[PDB]
Amino acid sequence: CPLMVKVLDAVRGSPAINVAVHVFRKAADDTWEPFASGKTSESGELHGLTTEEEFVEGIYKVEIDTKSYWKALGISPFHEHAEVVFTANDSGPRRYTIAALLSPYSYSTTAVVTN
Amino acid sequence: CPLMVKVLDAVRGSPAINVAVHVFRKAADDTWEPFASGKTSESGELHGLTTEEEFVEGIYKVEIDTKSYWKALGISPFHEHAEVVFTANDSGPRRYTIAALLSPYSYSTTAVVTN
Amino acid sequence: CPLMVKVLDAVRGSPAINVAVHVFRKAADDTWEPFASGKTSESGELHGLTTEEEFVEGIYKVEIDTKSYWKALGISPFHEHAEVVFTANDSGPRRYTIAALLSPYSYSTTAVVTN
Amino acid sequence: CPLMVKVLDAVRGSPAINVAVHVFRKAADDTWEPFASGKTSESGELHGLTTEEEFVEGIYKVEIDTKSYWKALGISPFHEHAEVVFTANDSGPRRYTIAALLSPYSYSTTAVVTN
Ligand SMILES: O=c1c(-c2ccc(O)cc2)coc2cc(O)cc(O)c12
Ligand SMILES: O=c1c(-c2ccc(O)cc2)coc2cc(O)cc(O)c12
Repeated sequence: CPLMVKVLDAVRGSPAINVAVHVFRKAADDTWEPFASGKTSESGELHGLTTEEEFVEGIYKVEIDTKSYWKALGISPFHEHAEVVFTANDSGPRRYTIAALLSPYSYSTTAVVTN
Repeated sequence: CPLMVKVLDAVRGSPAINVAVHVFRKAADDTWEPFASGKTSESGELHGLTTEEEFVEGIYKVEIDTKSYWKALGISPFHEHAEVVFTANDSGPRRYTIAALLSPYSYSTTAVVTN
Repeated sequence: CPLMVKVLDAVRGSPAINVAVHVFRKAADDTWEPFASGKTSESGELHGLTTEEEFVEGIYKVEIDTKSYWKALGISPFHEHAEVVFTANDSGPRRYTIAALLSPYSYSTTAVVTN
Repeated sequence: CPLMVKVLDAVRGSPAINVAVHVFRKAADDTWEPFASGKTSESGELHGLTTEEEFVEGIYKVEIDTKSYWKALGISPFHEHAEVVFTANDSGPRRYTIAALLSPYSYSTTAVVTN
């Protein structure tokens, strides 16, 4: 698992469950092309998006459908989604955890990069 | 003024109005002594807590009554308050803005230090 | 003004000065069209992006060039930028403050919506 | 494990390792009495602070020594520490994760409450 996504809910104090997540990689004509997707589990985690072989250096976008999440809970949200855009670099072996903390009118995102 | 507190509500996307704020200063005997207090305004800001003459070097505590805020909106929050503890003016007089962003189960705090 | 952007540096405890900000609006053909741009001031604020006449209903994107900011301070950051995407003015004209708090491997964004 | 603490570093994009954490419970004379402590592991986590039998309803404080952490990395910090103060309540079976995201001049904390 070179890439994992974890989503938390700051209103309820819980994992954010069944949140749709899409991953894109930047193409040479500088358009975004779909790469991987899924929904967060009961622990708010999304595992198995990609493999070591496929996850090469490049520019990636992780888009989290926060609007549909808040809509399901009956709470008015501000953002259309949360986008996280980064360059993946080989130095040594790497694992990426993209964590997002969600509120209706705010979100925070951090990258935890290990190995 | 040397010390200002600004509080935001991450659920409503608004200033957090009428929030109680209590400031304490550490004495020589290592106890917390009452220093200043007030309520946030319509803009979520609290000005005029202290003066340049009064705000000497020391360790200060700013305690924001987040629990009473959430409860008056019908929400039972996780935290009792948001507490910020810091050493002030140790390389000379500065101006401090203490900002807090509030959610029922989470908060962030930042300091902007100038001059 | 209808739209203001404020950027803070969580490492230095200061406004984030000279930060590039680009605003886009979604067209009928679903592409992003350039709307407005500017640089944050000494206070980390960007005022005067648009007017009440120009800032109609739609989906907007605010892209903050966080990478160039960190690089000029000698830090190689994780994210390419901080991107905020939202529907504006759909229940009538409002005033929007978009705040971003920056760290090399993390950022938070909040909206304060009034009037 | 009814109570776990997890600490992240927003400057380096990593677990915050070897951070001292102290837990207190509020006594009837309203003084803070030490309860449990330890240091975060290589994954930034602190497990085994207490047991189901000992962790009764009450008011608790978790104090994270953020200042010593930043000092070890050679970076000037603002806060003396991060304090998280909450009421533990029995409803159904509960697990508490107190997560903290650290920057030199800012911190965020969230509670993830499960089972
Ligand atoms: O710090 C903030 C924040 C802010 C943003 C993100 C956070 O995590 C915390 C506070 C929001 O609006 C402001 C508005 C201000 O006028 C001054 C500020 O310092 C802030
Ligand atoms: O809460 C977080 C955060 C996190 C993210 C943003 C914040 O503002 C605060 C914490 C990051 O990684 C985690 C990773 C975890 O396994 C559990 C968590 O609760 C978190």
